[PDB]
Amino acid sequence: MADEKPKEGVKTENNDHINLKVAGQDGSVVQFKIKRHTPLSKLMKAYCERQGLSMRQIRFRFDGQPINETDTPAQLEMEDEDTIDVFQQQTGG
Repeated sequence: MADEKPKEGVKTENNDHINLKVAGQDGSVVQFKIKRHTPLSKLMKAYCERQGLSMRQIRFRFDGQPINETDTPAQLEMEDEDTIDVFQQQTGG
């Protein structure tokens, strides 16, 4: 899936995508890489696949505020190698 290959002349700031982490309520954390313009949809699924749980049964919050899969890591301008808190709330079902 590393089919991203620009013939650009990047010299000063060689950056593209950043690393993120998701801490689960179980005390485990996953380390992954996501692009700035890449939707959290893949993020939520990535962690879900790793931990072996349902994304519909969990929630993601960052910096005190909640984030939906429809948001991007650039939308709130998070830092590289930052972490997101995950909690699994079964309420009413």
